[PDB]
Amino acid sequence: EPSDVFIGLKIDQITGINQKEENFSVVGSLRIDWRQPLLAFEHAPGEPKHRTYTLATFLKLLEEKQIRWPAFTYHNQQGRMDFQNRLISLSEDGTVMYLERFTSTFQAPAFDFRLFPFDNQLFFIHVDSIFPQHLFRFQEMQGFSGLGDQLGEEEWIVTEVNTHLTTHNEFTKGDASRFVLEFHAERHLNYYLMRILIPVLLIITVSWFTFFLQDYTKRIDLAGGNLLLFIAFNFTISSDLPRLGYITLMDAFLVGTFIITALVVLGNVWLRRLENHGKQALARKLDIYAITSYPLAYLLGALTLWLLFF
Amino acid sequence: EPSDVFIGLKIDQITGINQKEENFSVVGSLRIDWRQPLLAFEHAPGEPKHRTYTLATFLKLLEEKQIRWPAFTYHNQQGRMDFQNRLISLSEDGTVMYLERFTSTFQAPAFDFRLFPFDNQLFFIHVDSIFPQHLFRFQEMQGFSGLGDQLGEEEWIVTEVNTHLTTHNEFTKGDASRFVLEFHAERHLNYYLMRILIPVLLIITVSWFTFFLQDYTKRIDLAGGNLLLFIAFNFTISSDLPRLGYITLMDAFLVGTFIITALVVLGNVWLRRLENHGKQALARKLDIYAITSYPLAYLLGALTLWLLFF
Amino acid sequence: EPSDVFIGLKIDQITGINQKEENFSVVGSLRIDWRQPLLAFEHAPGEPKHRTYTLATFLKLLEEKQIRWPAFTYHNQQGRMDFQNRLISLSEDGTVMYLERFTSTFQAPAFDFRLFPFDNQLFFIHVDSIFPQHLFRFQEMQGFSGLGDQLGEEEWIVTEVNTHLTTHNEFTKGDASRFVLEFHAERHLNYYLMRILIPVLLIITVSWFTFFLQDYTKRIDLAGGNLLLFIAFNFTISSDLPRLGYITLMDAFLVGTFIITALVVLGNVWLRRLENHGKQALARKLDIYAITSYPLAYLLGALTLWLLFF
Amino acid sequence: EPSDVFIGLKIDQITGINQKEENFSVVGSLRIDWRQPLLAFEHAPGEPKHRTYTLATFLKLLEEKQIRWPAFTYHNQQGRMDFQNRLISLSEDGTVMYLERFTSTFQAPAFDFRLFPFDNQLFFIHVDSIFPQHLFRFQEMQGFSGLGDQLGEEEWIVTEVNTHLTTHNEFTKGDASRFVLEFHAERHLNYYLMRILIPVLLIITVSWFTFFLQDYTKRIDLAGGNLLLFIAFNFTISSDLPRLGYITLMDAFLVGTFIITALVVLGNVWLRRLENHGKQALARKLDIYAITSYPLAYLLGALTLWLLFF
Amino acid sequence: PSDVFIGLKIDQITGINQKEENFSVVGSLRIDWRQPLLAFEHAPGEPKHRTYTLATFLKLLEEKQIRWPAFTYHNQQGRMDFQNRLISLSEDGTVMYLERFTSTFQAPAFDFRLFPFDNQLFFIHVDSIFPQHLFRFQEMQGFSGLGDQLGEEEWIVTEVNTHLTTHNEFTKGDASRFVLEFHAERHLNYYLMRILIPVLLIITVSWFTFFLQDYTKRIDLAGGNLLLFIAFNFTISSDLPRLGYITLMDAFLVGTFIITALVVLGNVWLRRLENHGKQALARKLDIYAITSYPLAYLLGALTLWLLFF
Ligand SMILES: CCCCCCCCCO[C@@H]1O[C@H](CO)[C@@H](O)[C@H](O)[C@H]1O
Ligand SMILES: CCCCCCCCCO[C@@H]1O[C@H](CO)[C@@H](O)[C@H](O)[C@H]1O
Ligand SMILES: CCCCCCCCCO[C@@H]1O[C@H](CO)[C@@H](O)[C@H](O)[C@H]1O
Ligand SMILES: CCCCCCCCCO[C@@H]1O[C@H](CO)[C@@H](O)[C@H](O)[C@H]1O
Ligand SMILES: CCCCCCCCCO[C@@H]1O[C@H](CO)[C@@H](O)[C@H](O)[C@H]1O
Ligand SMILES: [Ba+2]
Ligand SMILES: [Zn+2]
Repeated sequence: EPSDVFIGLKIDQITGINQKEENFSVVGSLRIDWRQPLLAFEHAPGEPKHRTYTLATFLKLLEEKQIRWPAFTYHNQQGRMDFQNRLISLSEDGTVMYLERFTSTFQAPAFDFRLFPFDNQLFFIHVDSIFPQHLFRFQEMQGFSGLGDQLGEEEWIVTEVNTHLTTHNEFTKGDASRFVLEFHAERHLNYYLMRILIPVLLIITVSWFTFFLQDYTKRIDLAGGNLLLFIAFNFTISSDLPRLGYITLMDAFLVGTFIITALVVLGNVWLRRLENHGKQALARKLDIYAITSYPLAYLLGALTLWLLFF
Repeated sequence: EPSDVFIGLKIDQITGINQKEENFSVVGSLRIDWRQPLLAFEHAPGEPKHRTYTLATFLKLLEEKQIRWPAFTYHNQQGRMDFQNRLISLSEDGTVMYLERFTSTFQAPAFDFRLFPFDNQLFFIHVDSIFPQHLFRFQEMQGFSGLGDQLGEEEWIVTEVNTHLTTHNEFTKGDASRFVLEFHAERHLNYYLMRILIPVLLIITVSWFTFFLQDYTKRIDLAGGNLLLFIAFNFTISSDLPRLGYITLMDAFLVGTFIITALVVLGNVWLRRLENHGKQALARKLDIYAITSYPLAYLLGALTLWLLFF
Repeated sequence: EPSDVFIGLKIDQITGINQKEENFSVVGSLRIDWRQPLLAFEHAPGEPKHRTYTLATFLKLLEEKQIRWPAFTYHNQQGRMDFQNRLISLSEDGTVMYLERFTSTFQAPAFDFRLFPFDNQLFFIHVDSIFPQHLFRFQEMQGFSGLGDQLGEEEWIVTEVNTHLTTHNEFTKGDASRFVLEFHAERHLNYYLMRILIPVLLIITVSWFTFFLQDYTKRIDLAGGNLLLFIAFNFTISSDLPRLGYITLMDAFLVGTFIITALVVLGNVWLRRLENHGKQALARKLDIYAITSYPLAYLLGALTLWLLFF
Repeated sequence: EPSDVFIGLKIDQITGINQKEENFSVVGSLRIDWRQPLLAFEHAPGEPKHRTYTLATFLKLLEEKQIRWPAFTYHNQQGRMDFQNRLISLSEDGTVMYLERFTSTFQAPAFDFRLFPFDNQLFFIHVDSIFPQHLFRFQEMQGFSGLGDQLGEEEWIVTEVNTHLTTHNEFTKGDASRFVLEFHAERHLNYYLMRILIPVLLIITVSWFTFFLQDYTKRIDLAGGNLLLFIAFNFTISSDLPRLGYITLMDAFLVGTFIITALVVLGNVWLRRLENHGKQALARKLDIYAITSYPLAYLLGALTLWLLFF
Repeated sequence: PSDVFIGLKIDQITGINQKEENFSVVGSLRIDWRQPLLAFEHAPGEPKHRTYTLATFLKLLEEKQIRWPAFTYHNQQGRMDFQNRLISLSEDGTVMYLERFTSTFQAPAFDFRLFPFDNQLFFIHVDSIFPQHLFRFQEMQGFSGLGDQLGEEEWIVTEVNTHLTTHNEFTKGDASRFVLEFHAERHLNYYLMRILIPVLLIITVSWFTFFLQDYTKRIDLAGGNLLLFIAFNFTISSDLPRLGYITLMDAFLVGTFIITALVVLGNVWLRRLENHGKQALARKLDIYAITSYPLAYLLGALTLWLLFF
């Protein structure tokens, strides 16, 4: 028969979410409760009912007693797992109580940037049993798992936390236990608002003010430089994300500003071409269309993305 | 009955405060005094009264003697704790004297940037007992804890240091001991003064000098470029802080310079529109308002933030 | 006679491909099946048929029993290999079942950037036996090796995976076993399209629009600044790659835009020289060649690279 | 009575001096000579007179023999100390000869940037005895300590090296031994000359050449842009240093160039105001003061800092 | 003294960091050392070669009261990440040791005076802690050198050498030192494509505009060119340490500053002539201004080439 292994995982801290590398880093406590009757002991009156062991004088004790421990792996772990505590408390009964306090980076392969910066992402930790379900079965330790109240994350906001059990077939033919701690998080848009939206809108709005000067060459010079600024913002955005094979909402927004700016250059080239061919009165009458085209083009673009993405 | 565990923590160095990641790094010495009568030993005349042990031939000795040690965790620790010394001195009495010399990063979740750069922050180290208060009780080792006199921090300045004891319920149902070393620090404004305030004020002041040239087009070109400079300073500031979900005093200050610059472009567009419509004498008379508006707008903005934040 | 050592390697994650350092990083599981009759054991009825050991109480057991283990090296490994699990399961038969779960960077010396960004690269992991083929022979463990289905890589896309066995002569005179896990990957061009192709083409296209203004000095100023922008893009590209001794397709493309821009400056200098020497009507008639030269030069350049590289 | 512990420290390499973090990194060899009569041994003819031990089979031997070793700490150490060698040679007499070869970062709290880049700094390594002077007394091992002849540092130049012994009271009530290896280093100014002084002087000198063009508007545009360049150099300098609470010689120099540039804008605004009010002949006569003011202002500024700092 | 056979092979050059003057390699260290005291008797059927993990082998040496040839990688920096540390002990007492590692090593031989046309010396120093009366290092033949898949793209190894010398680090008397040395030169393609071609383009296309005959436009052009060169000056400085000496590249950039400064100065003079009603004079002299520019840069190029070669 298989022995129940009680898994508990609690994330105390979110040391950071690195979206360029699609991983996240946490400070967490792993807790296991496992009754092995073979590990039970007799104690004399006055002698302790609970034996405290350092993993691995405990592992050395299991090898001596020829006992198999529920060897597990953090399936989505990355790099070094820095440990704080690896402590065992063994009761008279044979109940092993294990605590693993660590700092570690975990793969975040659920990353979908299609609606960035208005995106919601799934983050998880996979705890897998190396041995199959006929030997060990993972159970949910109640009263433990979840996320703490001082995570330290400022950009992200955790919407919900879940825990569940599933099978995996990594090293075995037969099903093996897998404990899952999942959490969903959405973004605080303040950074994007203050650094990208407000500046891009300002550049567009104050550039439109200069249309009231009625100098077509000055408009052309202005839209030309604006195009370079947007190319620069394009690089600012691209630095936050991986080199994706798909278009983001932000990417569409920037390509949109390129297209409109390109057309602003094209249109004011036409009006100045009229002035150059002795048709200044015509260009001055059409100028109302040039002045009102600019806000309509950006308002048409904004409605196009909002439709294409929502 | 529970055994008193005497906790002492001393920060020798502040290797740095990383406000983007909301953590801090220290070189510290942890000192513990714990009397365990079971660890007492008899010595022969001439033989040593104090046994010196490396943790973990000492831990190996505790496991042998079936003794439980006051297992603790640095609750707000992050990543690897690099140790320099982990030494035990055991007296005939059974008094364990432990010294833990380490370098470590700790979570700084008390970070409030709302008044940045005029902010004061709380930094702490949490030392928690894994075992509850019925087994072990943390006591304040007197004559030890605090901060050193060569911390090596140049930007921050420590205003006060405190030590206190409280309960926690991390791994247990019942209350467990927690030692706290807390310190408050404020910022040296010289960097912000020299690199952000003086340059932003200079750009504004020398830009106003050119109003005395009486060229409205030149003013428009100047305010336009100034707006781009402020957008660049906006990115310079944002690089120092996390991607916060809230507005800082600095953020308000930069948004303020955007608004005024936007209006300077708008106003000088109007004056130049008057000149273009054969009303140069009118624009020249109103020019006194345009020239005196600029300093009043920035002085009105400065009083608005100072009221909105103080 | 030689003993068959069954090698299995599975890449769970591609933590990243760093093309500037020509290496890649993976999370992988190494699996070995090796029957050593000398390690066989007798067990009593009811006692376990499978002994579970931590490498290296298992290594300590081999040294005791004076047995030589199939010592191996990851030949193309770089830096620290962070281990998650190093576990042995020893059957009554003497069948050692070893699992090595690790995170590691590996040298990528197969990097050929000549057709970048339209390049396809070879990535491999070399597992070598330290002892020669007369002692140990590597065999392909079936049902294991390959790449997982949640690699987490966004820019690269794996085209095919292969496993094979070959000889090496690293530390021995005679041939020694080598297990090879190879994979080919091509690039998602979306990043290059959105950040380099679209911006470079936009700068060129909107710059051509201004030719319709018929101001030769303005064209010269525009081409001059465009040349500086391309020099800046040249640095943006160079930051992605190592300091190669050869020319890439991208390098040819940028040098191409330099040459054409240099000639645009040269040509419009000539047309403006005609206007300056009272030959404005001649320069205006030739202007059709100057306006249609620009698109033909870039279209001629594009066909030259496409021929020179394909 | 107390036992003499002979301390020797030799820095082989300066892997770098990081002035932003106020620390330095070295590759060093620590050498200790300590006679413990209790460790003396009898050897049979033919058997070795010197026993070679790995620290810590040697430490395991001390714990067995119930002997206390002169436990020490590198007081100003930071982070991980990567060890190369930790070897003991024990003579028949009981003379322990210890060698500790390591790479480590050390706190540099003596950093005074007030005269940067013409500054001279103190760098030290503190080796402290954990046990007081009644048990162990540190002595200077002669013929060892100092700095090597291939340190590998290119910017800094070591002026002098010193070694001395003092007391500390870190973990004890009574005085405890402290070994000090101190060195003074000054900076090679070539980087600052080539990248900051020559460029800033060039910008100022070639900008003055254009005064001979007699275009006041062109001067205003030039001084305005020069001010932006100095603001950029201001950021270039600030990146090298910590966010100090005090003004450096460099900071004064940059603030100086801001003030003069601000005044150049102010003065040429006045001359152009004269020209605009039909007083061109007056502005042309005064122009000699404007042309000779510029070099006098920068020469007056240079004498002010040189007095204020020397 | 007992002969200790040292062999060192660099499999990979993980990188050369010229700003920190160090280099990083993946290497295999191989030692052959006969200690008769370690010899063993084996029964028929029992193994003739005992395989040990360093340090059950070191634990065996301490037991047998034997001194091992303790060594240090003298020019090593930071952590040496090990892959393999394996011993094979023959019946004879021949210890066969293999040390597979990744490590950074100090490169103190760095001479940037002719950068980017420089050739540098890189080495690894393996020192015996014990003197030559106890242990003597010998060259293990058939092993040492550099591999054929080093993975370095900018540098090209010109030659590899191995030799033995003495050191006096921890002892009064001479102690053995094994040296693996290699010389490497640079692939100039990066400098050509990113620094030479752009700087020459800026200079050449800027000269084209002289044919416009607008002295103010030339002044504005040379002024901005000076700022571009100041920016390239920072681009170059980022690759190297904060040296106390001038490089060929530094001289080249200072050269472009001087010529650009003079271009501003000269066209200020020509425009001063035009402003003082002497346009026909400035137009005749303009041939000297137009032909001065290429001569100044060609004179500068010959000055550096002489001063450095
Ligand atoms: C740029 C946003 C602010 C617009 C307000 C109008 C005043 C002019 C601001 O300077 C402009 O900056 C562009 C970007 O570099 C240049 O291309 C352009 O020639 C220049 O006139
Ligand atoms: C900019 C602060 C200094 C102001 C002093 C007046 C002289 C002109 C300085 O150059 C100006 O720089 C702006 C920013 O890029 C450009 O938009 C603008 O067109 C340009 O004239
Ligand atoms: C630059 C791509 C957009 C071209 C559209 C035409 C309008 C002008 C845009 O500003 C231009 O930017 C160049 C780059 O800095 C300068 O050299 C040039 O003098 C300036 O006029
Ligand atoms: C700038 C140092 C070189 C001065 C030599 C005179 C020629 C003009 C160089 O270009 C100038 O660059 C400034 C900085 O951006 C701009 O503000 C200014 O309007 C522009 O004319
Ligand atoms: C700059 C190399 C290309 C030269 C070709 C001539 C066309 C003009 C290119 O723009 C120029 O860029 C300089 C650098 O910022 C400015 O100083 C200058 O005023 C501006 O006109
Ligand atoms: Ba401009
Ligand atoms: Zn006593």
